[PDB]
Amino acid sequence: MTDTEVAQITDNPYKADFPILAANPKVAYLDSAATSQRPRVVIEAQSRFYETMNANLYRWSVDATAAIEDARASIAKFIGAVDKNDKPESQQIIFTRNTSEALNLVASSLGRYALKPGDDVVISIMEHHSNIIPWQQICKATGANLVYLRMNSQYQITPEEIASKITERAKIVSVTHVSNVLGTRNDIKAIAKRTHAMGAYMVVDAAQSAPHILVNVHDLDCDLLAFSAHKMCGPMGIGVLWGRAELLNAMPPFLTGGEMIDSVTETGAVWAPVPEKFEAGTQDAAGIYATGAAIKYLNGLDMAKIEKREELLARYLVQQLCTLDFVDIVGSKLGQNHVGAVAFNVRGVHPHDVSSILDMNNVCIRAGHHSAEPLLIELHESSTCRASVAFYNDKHDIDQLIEGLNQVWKIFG
Amino acid sequence: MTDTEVAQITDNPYKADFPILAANPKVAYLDSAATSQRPRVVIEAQSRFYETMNALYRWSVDATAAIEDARASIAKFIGAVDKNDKPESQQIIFTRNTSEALNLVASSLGRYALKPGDDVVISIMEHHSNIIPWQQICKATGANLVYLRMNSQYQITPEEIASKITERAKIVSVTHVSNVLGTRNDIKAIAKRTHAMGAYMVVDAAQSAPHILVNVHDLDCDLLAFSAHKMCGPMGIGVLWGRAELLNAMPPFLTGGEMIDSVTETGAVWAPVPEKFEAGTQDAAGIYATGAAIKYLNGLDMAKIEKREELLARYLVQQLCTLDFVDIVGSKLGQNHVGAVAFNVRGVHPHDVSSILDMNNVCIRAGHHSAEPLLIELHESSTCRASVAFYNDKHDIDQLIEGLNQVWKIFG
Ligand SMILES: *Cc1c(COP(=O)(O)O)cnc(C)c1O
Ligand SMILES: *Cc1c(COP(=O)(O)O)cnc(C)c1O
Repeated sequence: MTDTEVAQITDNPYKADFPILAANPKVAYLDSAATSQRPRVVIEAQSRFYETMNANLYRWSVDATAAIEDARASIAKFIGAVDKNDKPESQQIIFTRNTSEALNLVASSLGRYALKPGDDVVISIMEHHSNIIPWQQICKATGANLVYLRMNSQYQITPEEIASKITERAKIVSVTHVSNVLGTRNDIKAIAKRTHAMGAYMVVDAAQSAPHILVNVHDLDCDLLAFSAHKMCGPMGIGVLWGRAELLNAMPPFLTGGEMIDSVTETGAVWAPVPEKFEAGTQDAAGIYATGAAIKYLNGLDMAKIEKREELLARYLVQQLCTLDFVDIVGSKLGQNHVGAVAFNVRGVHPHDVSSILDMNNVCIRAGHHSAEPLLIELHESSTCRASVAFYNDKHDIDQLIEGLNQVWKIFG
Repeated sequence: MTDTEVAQITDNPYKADFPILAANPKVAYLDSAATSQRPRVVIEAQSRFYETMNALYRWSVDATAAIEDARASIAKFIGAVDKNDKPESQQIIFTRNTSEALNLVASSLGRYALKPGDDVVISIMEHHSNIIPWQQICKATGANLVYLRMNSQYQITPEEIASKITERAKIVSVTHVSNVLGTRNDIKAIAKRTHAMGAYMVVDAAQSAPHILVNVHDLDCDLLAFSAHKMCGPMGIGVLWGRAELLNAMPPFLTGGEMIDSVTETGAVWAPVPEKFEAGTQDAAGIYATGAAIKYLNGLDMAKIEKREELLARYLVQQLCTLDFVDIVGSKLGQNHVGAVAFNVRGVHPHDVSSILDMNNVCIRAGHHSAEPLLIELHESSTCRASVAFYNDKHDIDQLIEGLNQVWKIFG
């Protein structure tokens, strides 16, 4: 890393936007892969909704409706879901609680729609649990087979592995865009091309890519894409599912009840149009509003500027972890091959000990399986530490982790 | 109504706790049956969580402790306490809303208990979220969807209860309070017949939890669901309570992270209840603010809240009855309304009534109120609905009555 690159991450022009970070200047929060800290403008936007337009034809409900629709449009534009006139395709944005529910919705609705016995559902060994178990469940129910894309020695899914596992039997392919443990960026567009050539649907878990890299559903050629707002400076409780307009109309509803209907009788019901077809009951309008505020915040900061800073932070994190001979990185030792997350272990020390000591030094990391236990079994690991970076981190935060790990070794080495 | 009762609802010792009402003194919000307004302390608790403990490090331990305190508060609020009065926090499951909890129950309890030929019994009063999940699970299991009907006084009689809940019944799911009629159903009595038939009792408490005392042990229900946003909590938080043995027997609903104990490539071992039913990152801040709403409601005393809202409902029905051009959809006795009063201005579409009322800063709901099978039973296509909460007052209701006269002047 050059003198200038290190200088760029020594400066921190973003940390002050976050009240919890400004109020706790000694704390080095390196667990953004789990959830983000909240920008002040996102917190006040949620409180502002509840104070000024809280409603579920009167004026408050009309404003709340307009605030929701503007948030759908902002989210659609953020992931490139725009029509030929750049008009955002807001009606292809479906709100959930998190990525987990969106993937449950997809596996249930798309699985019932498309899966026949003998079909193949292809996922990767890097998948988060929420992109595994809904497929275990629906495969057993439809008679379909669950197929796994494996990695090579460099934690990558090769084109040969893509063509070897995605065969004619494939009906659904659901792959994470970025691994929440390895930080590998998977070639989603290339996987989609093979997936479509075999007549299958492409689902993308973008929970770890939406906060860090450019997401464009049209350039990615995916049929469905899901992510969580709380991982990109939005509030908790809001997940997003984008869907190809024709596919969402064919897909059957997931949750049923109020607000997803057009009419109901004692014995049947007629479904509402998309996206209302997939949103049952009272939605979190304030959380949706605050998510739109998060998009406007990220837009104003420039995602290209965010990505550039987060590549440098990731490289500095991997580079500085590599100077500790008692640290084994779980993944690539090349920082540029890490988006966000860097998994590692202090040799012979359980991650629970590493994390407990690091918190005594005001360092927040994640320890355990990281909801990717099949991946860890593949790599012969019971548990790992995981440090993750966001644009509001800086060089000092990483140095504080490195100094904290020397204190871990001094105690457990 | 006595002279003191009118003076009681004339004074309003609560609405100043709600920033949107204090900032808009001219607005008469009578749509609390759709959603509550937020007390200041509930809004600040949500902001406070994100500013102070948003997350084995300190912030995560604090957020874990804050979430568990909220479960305990919610369980004690609905009387879910053990034999030592300790709240049964592990029987509280968080959803987005009542709708998702009812979808969870219908899917998980239906798969666990429904056999072909079994009866699922609901009532004609049900909200759509307590209808369609039963339509769906019945079509899949070969069960029958049976309806408890009303008498001429909008009540479910003991005779109808015994007639419809028969030996073939496996699941009974009835609303505690109608979101259109305001009728309070005898949930304890329905559960008695339900359990004698060897069936499970499910309660939609979305319209009762904010108004009347809910005690899961006195109601004898097996599962109960409600929404926090209808009881001064934030949106996005729903609550499902269940008997501990029943929640263990019930299969998971959503699957994925956080609800497991271990995972392999081909299978998974589930976490214990309630984590078994909570997949992925939960809305910890909304959970925290929901506990703050419980603390706020506890400080006001439900017995005081119910007593005030009973007076407001009586005044609303009494005043609506003074208009010859208003037809109440439901009982004409105000004490038979919990919260909600549905009505129609003769010959005027509810959309017209609501448009004019908004010009007069009156907020009501117009349409089907997500209870279309009920309106079809009552030969209505659409109605207005005004609803009362403790932070309403006599002025709000009078403003509605005056606005209704402006409606008749324009469309009568
Ligand atoms: C509002 C309502 C529901 C649904 O509540 P949501 O929060 O919208 O899911 C269920 N039952 C009754 C009686 C209701 O009034
Ligand atoms: C965090 C994560 C999920 C689950 O996200 P939730 O918001 O907790 O539902 C899914 N996939 C990946 C890659 C993740 O990192």
